[PDB]
Amino acid sequence: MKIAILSRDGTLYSCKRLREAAIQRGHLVEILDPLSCYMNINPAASSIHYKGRKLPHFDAVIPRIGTAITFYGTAALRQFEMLGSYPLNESVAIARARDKLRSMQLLARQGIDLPVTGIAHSPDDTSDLIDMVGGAPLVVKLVEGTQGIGVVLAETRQAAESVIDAFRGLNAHILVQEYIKEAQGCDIRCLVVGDEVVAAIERRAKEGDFRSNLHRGGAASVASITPQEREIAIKAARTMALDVAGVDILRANRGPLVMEVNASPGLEGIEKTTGIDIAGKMIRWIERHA
Amino acid sequence: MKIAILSRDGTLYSCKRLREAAIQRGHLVEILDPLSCYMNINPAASSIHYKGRKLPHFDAVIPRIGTAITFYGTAALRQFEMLGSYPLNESVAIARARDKLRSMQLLARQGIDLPVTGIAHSPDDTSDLIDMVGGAPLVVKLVEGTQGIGVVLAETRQAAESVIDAFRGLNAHILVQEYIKEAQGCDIRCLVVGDEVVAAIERRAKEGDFRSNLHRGGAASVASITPQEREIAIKAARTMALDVAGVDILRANRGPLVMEVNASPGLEGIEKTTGIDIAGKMIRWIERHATT
Amino acid sequence: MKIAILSRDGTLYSCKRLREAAIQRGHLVEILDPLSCYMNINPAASSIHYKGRKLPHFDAVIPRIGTAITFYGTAALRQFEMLGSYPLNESVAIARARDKLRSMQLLARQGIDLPVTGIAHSPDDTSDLIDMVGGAPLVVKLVEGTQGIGVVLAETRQAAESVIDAFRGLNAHILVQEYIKEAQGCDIRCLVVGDEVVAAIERRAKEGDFRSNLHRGGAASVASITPQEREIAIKAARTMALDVAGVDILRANRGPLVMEVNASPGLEGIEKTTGIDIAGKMIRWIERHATT
Amino acid sequence: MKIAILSRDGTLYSCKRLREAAIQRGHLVEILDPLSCYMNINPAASSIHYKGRKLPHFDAVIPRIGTAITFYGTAALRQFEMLGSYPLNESVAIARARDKLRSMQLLARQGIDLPVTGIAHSPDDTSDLIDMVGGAPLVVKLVEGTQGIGVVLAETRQAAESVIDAFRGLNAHILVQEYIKEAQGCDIRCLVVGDEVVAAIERRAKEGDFRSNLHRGGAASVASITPQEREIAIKAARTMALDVAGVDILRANRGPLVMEVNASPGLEGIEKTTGIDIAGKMIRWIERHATT
Ligand SMILES: Nc1ncnc2c1ncn2[C@@H]1O[C@H](COP(=O)(O)OP(=O)(O)NP(=O)(O)O)[C@@H](O)[C@H]1O
Ligand SMILES: Nc1ncnc2c1ncn2[C@@H]1O[C@H](COP(=O)(O)OP(=O)(O)NP(=O)(O)O)[C@@H](O)[C@H]1O
Ligand SMILES: Nc1ncnc2c1ncn2[C@@H]1O[C@H](COP(=O)(O)OP(=O)(O)NP(=O)(O)O)[C@@H](O)[C@H]1O
Ligand SMILES: Nc1ncnc2c1ncn2[C@@H]1O[C@H](COP(=O)(O)OP(=O)(O)NP(=O)(O)O)[C@@H](O)[C@H]1O
Ligand SMILES: [Mg+2]
Ligand SMILES: [Mg+2]
Ligand SMILES: [Mg+2]
Ligand SMILES: [Mg+2]
Repeated sequence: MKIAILSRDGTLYSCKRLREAAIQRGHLVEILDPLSCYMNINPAASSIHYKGRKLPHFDAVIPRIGTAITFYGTAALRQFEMLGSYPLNESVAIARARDKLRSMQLLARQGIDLPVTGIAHSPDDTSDLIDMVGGAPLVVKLVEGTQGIGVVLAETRQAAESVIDAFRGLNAHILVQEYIKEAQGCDIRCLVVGDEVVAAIERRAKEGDFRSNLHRGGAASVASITPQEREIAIKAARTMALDVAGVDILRANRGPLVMEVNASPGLEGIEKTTGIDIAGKMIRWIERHA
Repeated sequence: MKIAILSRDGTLYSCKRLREAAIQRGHLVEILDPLSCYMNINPAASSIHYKGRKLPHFDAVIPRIGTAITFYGTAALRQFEMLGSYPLNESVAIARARDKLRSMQLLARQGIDLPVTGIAHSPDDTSDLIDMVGGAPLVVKLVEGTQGIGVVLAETRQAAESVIDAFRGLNAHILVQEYIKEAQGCDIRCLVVGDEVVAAIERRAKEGDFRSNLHRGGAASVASITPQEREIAIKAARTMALDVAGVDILRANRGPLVMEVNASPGLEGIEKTTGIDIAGKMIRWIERHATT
Repeated sequence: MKIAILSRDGTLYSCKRLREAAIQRGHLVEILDPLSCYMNINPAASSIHYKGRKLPHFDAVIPRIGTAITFYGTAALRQFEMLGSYPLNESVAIARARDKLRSMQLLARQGIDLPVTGIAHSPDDTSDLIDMVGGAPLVVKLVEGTQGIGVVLAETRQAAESVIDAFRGLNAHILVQEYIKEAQGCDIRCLVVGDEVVAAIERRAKEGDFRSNLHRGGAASVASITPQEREIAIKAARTMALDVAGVDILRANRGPLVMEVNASPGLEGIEKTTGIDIAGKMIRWIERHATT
Repeated sequence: MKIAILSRDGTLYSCKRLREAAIQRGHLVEILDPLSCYMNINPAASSIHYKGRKLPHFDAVIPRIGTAITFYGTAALRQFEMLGSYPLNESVAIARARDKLRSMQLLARQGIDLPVTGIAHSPDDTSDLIDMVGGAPLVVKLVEGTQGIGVVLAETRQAAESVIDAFRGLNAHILVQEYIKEAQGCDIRCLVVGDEVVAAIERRAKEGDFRSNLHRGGAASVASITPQEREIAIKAARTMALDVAGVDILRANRGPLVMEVNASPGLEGIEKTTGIDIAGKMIRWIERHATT
């Protein structure tokens, strides 16, 4: 089979592993920077050009589309889909998953448990919003945030007022979210391929922090996930219409809460922590559905 | 009926006209800034709060969501939808429609005639790209995400090459498009409501300009649209799953080409030029498809 | 005399009132959007063009530059200065005044009394920084370059810690400031023209806020200001090398403290609350210092 | 003496070389991240804290403040200055140098030869602007651009029209500049320390390109600088009151033209291309001008 990996990070571990795994299974592989594809849209069916050349047909495309290029990357992916390529994650679902508020609304509407989460942009009554979510302790987050930057624990009502008031000046969407204190700074990161969780690790915040992000000094280790946790990760991915998804879970008293769904999970940390061949399993899903 | 109009621009002509027409037909109307809505999304479909107060149920919501606020705006609209409010244009269709690339791809894929159009972001062979749409004169449209940056005519291959080179590295993608010179700065805006074109104007670009948008100096006149153009406007609107849309058509030598489908068309120019009660048609659509 | 008013807002009260007042006194006024000015900077001091024409010489220019467009704004003002125009606030002083950190560093170095104020960006010991100013309650001011993001009250040490933590990584710096509650949510906004306070007001935040800001629930009476307070306000304006300046003072047990110096103070609130012709005082100062 | 290097980039080549060179010459050195510095500004000239501790007095500070942090870095620098440290480049001069329009206006007004350079932001007559600068061929570039991104050669009038129209949608300051064809894509980068040029390199653009930037394929070699070019680089640095500066020069038919002045020139390319110990020369300047 002929497989395109659609990513700007072709030098990086996850793309190199997907290429190696596909070649090892006898497939032909090309790594394509989405930003280098250009194409006639009207007329439709028109072939994709790349560095002055006309790309061949690809049986499958593996999109690995950075947050910064979602709109154009999915446009390139959409073109491959119209030419008949099988996509490991559809353009429609990648664009939806990039929309964090929409994704959370969908998850909540389909029965998936999440922390009590309020959304706001320019709220004019800070106390009302704090009470609407249920009072301190609260985690305030910027929706378009990464690496734990703009994610803060407001333990008291006054901290929550001050943080929400300060974030107002930024003209940005925010989450105000119930603090899962009993998780003790740990989250469970599952990687879902198809109908199964293929791998899971635990990420643990440093002492003095509650954010498990690696960039914020988090530590990864092998996890023991429950049947319920497996089930919620698989159901979250299916609800998002993703064939491949990272799902981050917080362990609350009342059960697992889905915190995040990522359409382009990194392979390095979870593969190296667990020893599982995740890239191989992505390739096998492709073999079974293209 | 209780109708919310979702817009930051509650003072502007179109929001006032929608309010006026629904009030005249007996409906209770609130004009709500999406950015002032705050709400629990979990648990599902919790009430929407607004300036210290919890909002009542609305039977319908009219989204007039600004270009710079799609993500939050559509989330607010989606919350109304999960609360049971009927939307004049759904959140999903609105979000898709803001994506010009995705929309042109969908219209082309569904067989609607458009000008020859290539897309690019960081092309590494500009000559190949220009050749893709057949050379200058060309229109280049530059976009950051879904926000339009600008639309320029490039009269020579050199001009087009310079524009594309200029934007390399600026995180903007590029629509390169055949120039419909025979339009001589005129396009045809059809305003679709439900299954009808309810008004149609011809917009004529200023002197020394190809861009006929009234907000740049366009002169508007009433247009007489062929049944071909009328069926194309309605099919363009239905393909995008939009209940209200403005469909811009260029009259090329070979036939009518769709240029743009807009989920939130301005009402002022078209209402004044045609004297049609367009806001009223929108309220009627609501009356016919919303419950209670 | 021929007078240019440099502002994006030739629509709003202050600019119309400045043009009105200047015409009243026999001057020819033109309101010019700085962003519409274009010019050669080399050749040194070339003539400024504007919407297709070469502008005439202006004997004076009144800069009313918006926060958001300082770099081009001051550049255009600088060019007028080089062409010989008299500036009502020159570009060097305007540029320095937009930089709060630098400006307070100047005012304190020049011996004016301010609230205890600390600055930080990504401090690694937030309690050290809070103890630097004397603990909570604190005011925290978030700034991006020269553009204020917001001002908040931290009633506790925990709240202050959390605001600082919240902004780590956001590319904003932080002023931490002793909170003047004995000022009971009210500040004094004096308007300095040259050597005199032309008007002074007590501005009172709504019961429910500490920001005595006028865009946020303005209540304001005519003020009765100390001899020391007149001295201070004029001295603040002059240390900043500003000819026209709003000076906001906070009333403290310790004496009066300068809280802000604004090169481009609004006229509407202050003029109607005092009836004073402040624009007229500005035009007069031009008459007194613009040669011909 | 005790020397602080004020830089985010403590592990990068230039700061390591400065630290090495200062240590070799017997000084005590500390690399300090400006963003980790925090301090009272009122009261004036109190100690600078850093990761919980009070910093000792430094006899000299070497600022290496990135563009994105100009305003906070220079505030930190100013505080060291107020505490008596000698700065290798004063904060006020670094702050002005970050303002490219202001710096070009200053160099031009002081009689330093630059290319003819028009500035614009929202020009409303593209043709008038093009003619004001002198006509095609022109280089159009974003004022805030870096590495040559957003720098484009418009060889013809129509290319210039299209590029300028396209850039207008960015809401950004632009330069429209005489194109120095006879330079053949080479620029001379001089590094001035005090009253001399201590090193110079020629950067030559890749084939088919005119931009000599490293990231656009530029090739560095050792340069043969004329007495005239030496004098202009030193005078350009002196005019902007910088003690250390990179000065980029184009060789035009009429003479050398200053294209750029950088207060924080990188050391790696120029040192490795020439074999000159530049860091040591910066330390030597400090020894000659800083009291211990
Ligand atoms: N409600 C919460 N309760 C407890 N811990 C939380 C909560 N929200 C976030 N965290 C922790 O903070 C980390 C960062 O939050 P997260 O929402 O993942 O933002 P992000 O990583 O910066 N952006 P994204 O890539 O979209 O996840 C999580 O991985 C958790 O360890
Ligand atoms: N291919 C084309 N050929 C001829 N005229 C065109 C073409 N594309 C656009 N125009 C003209 O340019 C005008 C502006 O086009 P348009 O694509 O609608 O951009 P815009 O309204 O200025 N901003 P946006 O609608 O967000 O892209 C149109 O109304 C036409 O009059
Ligand atoms: N230390 C303080 N103690 C008491 N009140 C303060 C203090 N600092 C600021 N305020 C209040 O906050 C208001 C606004 O803060 P300010 O420092 O003026 O920030 P800003 O950039 O000017 N935003 P704004 O003034 O509202 O346009 C002032 O007018 C005061 O009423
Ligand atoms: N007017 C001009 N004539 C000829 N070549 C030019 C001209 N302007 C720029 N160049 C070339 O293009 C390169 C990039 O232009 P430049 O103005 O230096 O922008 P930049 O380096 O990407 N941003 P900056 O860090 O501020 O210098 C220069 O180094 C020259 O090689
Ligand atoms: Mg996360
Ligand atoms: Mg349009
Ligand atoms: Mg103020
Ligand atoms: Mg350069």
